[PDB]
Amino acid sequence: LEDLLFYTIQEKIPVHKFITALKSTGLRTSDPRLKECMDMLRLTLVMLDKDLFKKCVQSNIVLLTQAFRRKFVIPDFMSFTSHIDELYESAKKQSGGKVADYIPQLAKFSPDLWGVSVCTVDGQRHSIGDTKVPFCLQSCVKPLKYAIAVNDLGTEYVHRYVGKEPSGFLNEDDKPHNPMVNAGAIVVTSLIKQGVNNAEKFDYVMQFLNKMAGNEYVGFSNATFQSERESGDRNFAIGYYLKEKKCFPEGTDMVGILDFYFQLCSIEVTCESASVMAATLANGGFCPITGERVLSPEAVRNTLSLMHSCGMYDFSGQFAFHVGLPAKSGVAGGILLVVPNVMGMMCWSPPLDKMGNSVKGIHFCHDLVSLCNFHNYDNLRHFAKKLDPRR
Amino acid sequence: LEDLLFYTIGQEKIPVHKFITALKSTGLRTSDPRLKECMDMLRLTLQTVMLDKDLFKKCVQSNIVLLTQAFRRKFVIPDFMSFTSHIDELYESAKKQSGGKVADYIPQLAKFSPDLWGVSVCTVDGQRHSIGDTKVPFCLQSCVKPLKYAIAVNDLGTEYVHRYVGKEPSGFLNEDDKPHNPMVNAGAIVVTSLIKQGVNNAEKFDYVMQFLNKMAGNEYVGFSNATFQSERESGDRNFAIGYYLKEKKCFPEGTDMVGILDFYFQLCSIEVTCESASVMAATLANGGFCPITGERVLSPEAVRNTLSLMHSCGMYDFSGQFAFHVGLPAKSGVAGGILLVVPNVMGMMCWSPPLDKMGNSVKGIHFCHDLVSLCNFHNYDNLRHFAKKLDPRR
Amino acid sequence: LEDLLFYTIQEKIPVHKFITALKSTGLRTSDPRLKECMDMLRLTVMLDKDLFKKCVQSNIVLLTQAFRRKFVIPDFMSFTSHIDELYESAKKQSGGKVADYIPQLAKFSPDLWGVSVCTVDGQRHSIGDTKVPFCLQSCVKPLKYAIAVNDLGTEYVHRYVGKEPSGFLNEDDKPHNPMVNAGAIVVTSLIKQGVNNAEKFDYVMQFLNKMAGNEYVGFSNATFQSERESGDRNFAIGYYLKEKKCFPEGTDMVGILDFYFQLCSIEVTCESASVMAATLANGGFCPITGERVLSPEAVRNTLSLMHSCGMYDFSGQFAFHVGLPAKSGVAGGILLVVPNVMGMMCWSPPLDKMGNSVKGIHFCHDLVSLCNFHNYDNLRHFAKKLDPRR
Amino acid sequence: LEDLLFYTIQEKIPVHKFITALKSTGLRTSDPRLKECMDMLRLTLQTTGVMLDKDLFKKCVQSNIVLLTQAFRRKFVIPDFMSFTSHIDELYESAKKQSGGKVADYIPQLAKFSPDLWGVSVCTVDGQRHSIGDTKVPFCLQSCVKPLKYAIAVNDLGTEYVHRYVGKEPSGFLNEDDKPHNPMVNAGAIVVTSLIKQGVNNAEKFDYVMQFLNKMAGNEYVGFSNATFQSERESGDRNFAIGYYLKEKKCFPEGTDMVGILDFYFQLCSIEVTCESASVMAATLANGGFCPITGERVLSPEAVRNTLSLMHSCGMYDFSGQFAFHVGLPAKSGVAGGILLVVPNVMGMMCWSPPLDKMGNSVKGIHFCHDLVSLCNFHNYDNLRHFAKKLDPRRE
Ligand SMILES: N[C@@H](CCC(=O)O)C(=O)O
Ligand SMILES: N[C@@H](CCC(=O)O)C(=O)O
Ligand SMILES: N[C@@H](CCC(=O)O)C(=O)O
Ligand SMILES: N[C@@H](CCC(=O)O)C(=O)O
Repeated sequence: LEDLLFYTIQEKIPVHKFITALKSTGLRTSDPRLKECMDMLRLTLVMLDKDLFKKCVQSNIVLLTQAFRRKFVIPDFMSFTSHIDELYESAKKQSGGKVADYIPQLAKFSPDLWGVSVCTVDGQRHSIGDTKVPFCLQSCVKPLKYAIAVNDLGTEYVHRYVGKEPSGFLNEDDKPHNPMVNAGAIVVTSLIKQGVNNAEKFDYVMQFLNKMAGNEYVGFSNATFQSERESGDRNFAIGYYLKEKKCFPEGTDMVGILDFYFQLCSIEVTCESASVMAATLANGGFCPITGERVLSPEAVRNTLSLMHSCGMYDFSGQFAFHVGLPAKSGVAGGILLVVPNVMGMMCWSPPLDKMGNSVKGIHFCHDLVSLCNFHNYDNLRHFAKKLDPRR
Repeated sequence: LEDLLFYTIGQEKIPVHKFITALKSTGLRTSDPRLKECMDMLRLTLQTVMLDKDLFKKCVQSNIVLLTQAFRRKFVIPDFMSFTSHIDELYESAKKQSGGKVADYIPQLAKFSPDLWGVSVCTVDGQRHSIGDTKVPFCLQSCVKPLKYAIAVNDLGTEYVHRYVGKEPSGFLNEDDKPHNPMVNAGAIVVTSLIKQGVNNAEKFDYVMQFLNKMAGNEYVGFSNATFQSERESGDRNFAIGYYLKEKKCFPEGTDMVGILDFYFQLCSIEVTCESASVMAATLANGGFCPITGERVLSPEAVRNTLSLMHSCGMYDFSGQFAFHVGLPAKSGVAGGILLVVPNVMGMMCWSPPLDKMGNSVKGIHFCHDLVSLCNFHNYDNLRHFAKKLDPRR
Repeated sequence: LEDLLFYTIQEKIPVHKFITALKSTGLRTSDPRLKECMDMLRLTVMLDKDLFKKCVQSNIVLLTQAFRRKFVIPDFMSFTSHIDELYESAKKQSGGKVADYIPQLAKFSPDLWGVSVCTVDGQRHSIGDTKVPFCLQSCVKPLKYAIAVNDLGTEYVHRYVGKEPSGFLNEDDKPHNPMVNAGAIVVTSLIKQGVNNAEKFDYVMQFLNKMAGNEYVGFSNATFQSERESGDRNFAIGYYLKEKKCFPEGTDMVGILDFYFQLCSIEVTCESASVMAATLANGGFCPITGERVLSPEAVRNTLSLMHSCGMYDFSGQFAFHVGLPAKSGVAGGILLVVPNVMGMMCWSPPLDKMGNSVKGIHFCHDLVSLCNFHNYDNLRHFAKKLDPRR
Repeated sequence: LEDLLFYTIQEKIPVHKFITALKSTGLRTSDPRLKECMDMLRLTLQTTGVMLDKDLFKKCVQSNIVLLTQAFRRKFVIPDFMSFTSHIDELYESAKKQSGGKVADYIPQLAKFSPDLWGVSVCTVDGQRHSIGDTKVPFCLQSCVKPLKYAIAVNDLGTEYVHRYVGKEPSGFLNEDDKPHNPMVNAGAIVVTSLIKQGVNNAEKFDYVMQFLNKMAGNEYVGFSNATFQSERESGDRNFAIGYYLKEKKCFPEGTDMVGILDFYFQLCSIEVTCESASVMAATLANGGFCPITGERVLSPEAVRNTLSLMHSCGMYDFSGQFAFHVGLPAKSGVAGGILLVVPNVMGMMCWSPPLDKMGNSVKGIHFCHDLVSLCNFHNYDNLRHFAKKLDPRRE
């Protein structure tokens, strides 16, 4: 079996030929799942006989077979990624929109910063633009923490304190409308890891985002967090209103919960790391790169459902109709995009349109679904003129 | 090729019923339009009970492609009898919910027994199953809303249609002075004004009728005049809407509102059965292609938009919860029918008269929750990791 | 006493001297209450103590009350001069757009402006074009509400309609108030439920006749036809009310809408309409005929709702600033009531953005700005305002 | 002149007889306007008899003759006070039999008041006084202070400025113009609070308002409950939410400390009055800014006009529209169970019972107000010339 891949790649094969063929499939040599194989190549170090090849490739053979036999959701990645660069370049030319000035940290970012990162459910990676520049999740974290809550607590409990539908502060039942709005996000924040101090709660959530991202970059911006606390009049009013209406679980410290809320909003990521988080959501709770199970299918289901209707702010309904993909946006200019069973994505540009969404990101998401059939209600069998990367 | 099949069915001669029996186990019905030539030749040959390589080849030759897929288990649900058995359990479970109230606002709806319950399944490959009362005619009512909206977009395209109507749910008119969506009476009335403009109601009606006939694979589609007359007597609500829409200039130029309402009431009065309606849903799940006729009815654009709205707006006020828990595009009506669509897989019609507080069929809502609970068909369920759920696609 | 009045005026009084003095009191010789006196005068230039008392004796109470300065506004000539100033100041506002939704309304000249005043004591003043007939439109809403309450009582009337502002149906599933189309449509269904539509219309007409002291009241079939031709909003409301069962059982909703349109199509003039207002200000008693048209209950409720609901969307602001119960209509008329003092009809065609007459509103502000007539103004300490009652 | 009066009330007048006649007018011997006359009677009584003669009466009533003349000449707004007084008692006794309602428990201070407490105080525009029930028991103004502090703002700042930050009409937190609907809602009151006495500390603001309330009450009891204030600022989640929202929407004037304003707000709610003291405040409103008993001008006619217009529509909470339609009087209520009632040009009142109904208004107060208008024509839109079964205390 290790020998087949060998012939598939002629008495002896050079390393760079095996590596290039590997990178071709969309995989990265730094992939955690390939670690054992890459450790061996380190020791071996130029030409590989049947024996040496089999020696290094053993542990990781199953994953390597899938890549080379093109079993991945997108068999031809190189062509698909070329399309991604087109859409990226196409969106790059939209200079409209406004960068958030409400805090110095948001205003400091250049409007020209633009990047897109793709991570499939099989771990295939592609990046273009500025994908390595750290930025705060802001509202993009709302789906993530909601997932954590539903994962730990469960659906029945979590929705006792919050609503499952769009709006149009509280609903008929005196619950916030959903987890994707500040009022609802705040309540969700109070549900996580009850009984411990903010430090531990924050360590717990942080560990969780690390799992979703396959231990890729996750960080915290204290500068943003501090300015978030000073300008938080809007959220304080909500916090007091929730407290008054008894929306919080018993024993809750409201003023403290708000600071945790601001902390979570100040969490830093990159297009690349975030795309892995979205891929976990598209992969049913399993981190595509690490293969580990981060979230229960129940949590991922609920989150994608609410990201669908509630994710884009006031542009949600429009977005659900035209784009048909679950997504979440934040004032940093990030858009966390998920294509179920296919991939996950993070688009980042600071300038936002009048509705609070990234101009480029929105332009990119539209073109994406126009090009391929990722639309939730697109038909796999008959898509018309659309392109299916899965074939 | 045809010979390959013949071998799959041991001895030199095949009993004619053996082939038919094995055929049926696929969920396919011998009356299937795509099977006519095979079945015609089969009874003609049977006129002059055994088959041979060259005989079975003579009968199956014309339809060979479909037969192969059926016997090779290439259909979306490869094991139909298993999936079928589950459907019955779900049906049998929902049958035990006797709650709900049959709609009395007109004599026609009130006449129906609370105990009438049935479900029909038509997959994207034309696989068929029914249990309960699937042969009883009933009006679509609001179930027609998505169907006539699909027809509008198909002919007029998206830009034009939604110029007069909204694409989202509602907490009469939205901020743009348009009905919130096609799934509400106001929106449905405007959609009705868009179809087949410039002609009389009789022509418009026939235009939609043939259209529904295609979606149903020429299965039963009918009209209840008794319901139509009652509908137009009791229509104060919809008449109020018509004048408001007229006042707010929500109709295409040269529109007769009173005439549109009449067309509207007729479209609600169009009647079907669980079985024929199941094919309708399947066509929506098939991307616009009628599963049993293999014929193109609606454009992928029209079908997509229709499913998008059935997701959010289809369930009345229970839409938000239905979308969250069930996660399937569906439409409900006062007759107690629920038009259900599982994309890429199948479509159904669940019909019971008794309605809940929301106006949705009690047994239908129950059945849908169980279906998605049992199976991974939920919109955001994962095709790779579904946990405890079942995947009938294997 | 008729002797008394005589010396108040030589051994001989010429009629013109008596006639001039009387007009000065704000009264008209055409006044229905002075009919007997005026009959005698024509039945007879100069006259003595005996001939005077002969003509005057029958009206002596009103005449003595007038000449003794007992009328609500003792000095009318001054007050009249102020009304003219306000009229002239408002005359300079040409902004506003005449209502075009029907031909009849669009025909009216933007420059048509008039003000009529009728006190509770029958004093009359008019300036501008006060003799020109125009449709009451929404100005009739309080009038037909007063009629309803009068006949049916407050308890019955308010099962079908709300008592307060809005900001179609309230929580109770009733129209918010009588001053909005939805409510006026329901109110219209309450009146004379037994008879046919022709008799109903006659009944209201006669009622409006008493209210106007038998002054001009008329009907425009032109407006009525145009009105019913475009009813879509009002038909929309009608069907919604019918569906919500907001009408009294046995009602023909569609027939009612006809009646509704007819009522909006009734014609008045600034002068005749000002009397209608004066009746509302006088507690249901027509100032000039001394007759009792409306119950004090109907008048109280009517003035209450005109206060909050009368001005369309400008009602709240009008109540806060002007502080007078009033009703406005699409024809550009404003039915103004100053309780215990007088009543008025301000008419100019051009509407403002809120649907109220531009000049009319301008006039109402200056009036309350100049005088203490504001609802919550204090009679004792009003500061720099004028009190015409003194 | 003083002689005329002397006769109209033998060759000599017993002092108690003059005192008994004066009290009949509804006036009080404690009337600040009567002090000179009253000091004289006491002094004179020392230097002599118990009996008074022409020359002597001339000595005592000389200074106050004007007011005394109008009292004995039946020229007060209500000529027969004792008949009217007799009626007020009947209404009080009728309303007293309504045992429904729940006393506000949201803080300890309100719950401590017994449900049985019921009282009504009347002060006419001429200073005529009547009280029945418990009118001497102190209680916090609460929302009853809303129109008062708003009047102070309009008096100092005028209408145009004050209403930039607040709406002039009912609701149905912010209106279409992004302002609080009116001064009578917590959101509006909090904004009105920010307008008063800017540039100075809370202790100064509080004193400035306090002395203003003293004028309106004719220097009768005005007090502060710290027990209630502390409880108020612990329970203020609702108002803190509003404050932050107001702060976010830029509703406050420049350089405004919101948390400091909320504290000032709670203090104003905690100010204590009695039915008798408060009734005088209401009468000052009915008198057009003049305190009936002191004859002093507290507020501008403009300030009072606006306040009454808003009390009319916005004063009763959600019962405002119904109240305005039936009762037809400007009024304000508070969680303490007090109702500040004003009859323009006639009198002013304070009705107090702790138990509140579903709408937050005291059952007894509301019941009383209804009977009050049923009996007499005080309705804003009642006619002075024509009323049906109603009686007119202003008529002889
Ligand atoms: N930290 C901000 C982010 C707002 C947003 O991204 O929409 C908040 O929670 O209000
Ligand atoms: N024809 C009925 C259908 C109602 C419904 O199914 O919701 C109507 O327009 O009211
Ligand atoms: N006849 C018009 C009158 C509108 C108005 O006067 O404001 C209607 O009923 O709508
Ligand atoms: N002082 C409390 C209650 C006022 C009241 O409603 O009486 C507040 O401002 O919320």
